[PDB]
Amino acid sequence: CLAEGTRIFDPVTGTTHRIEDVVGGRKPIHVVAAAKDGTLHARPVVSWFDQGTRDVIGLRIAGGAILWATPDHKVLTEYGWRAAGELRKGDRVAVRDVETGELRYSVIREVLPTRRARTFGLEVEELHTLVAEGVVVHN
Repeated sequence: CLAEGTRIFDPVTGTTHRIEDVVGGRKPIHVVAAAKDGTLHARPVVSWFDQGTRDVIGLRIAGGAILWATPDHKVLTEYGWRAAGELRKGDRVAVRDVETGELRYSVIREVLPTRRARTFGLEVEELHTLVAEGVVVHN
């Protein structure tokens, strides 16, 4: 699950939404979703889930972005999809370049301690993945 405040880019409108507003308003936004072969596609959000309060860890990535997710949340990495809680400083996560919209990988600069926060989830059609805080993750 992704923490309150997690920003999600909609490739269709070009608008960036906070996940808690997308869920609270059941907004049918589109997201940048990643397939298997490492390609990016636009996919619509069809379901919204308020996951309640849970422990979310922070992954600070080269460039400043910090992804806050539950330690069990799957993130696309240089070694495939791994739980966020298994990642360590030095591992590279898949990120969407804000300029080219292309996929690349960035180094995790620091792993932050857990903190309590409302968490959310979504159902992304077909591909069930999305770019949150610029990072490719499971929905």
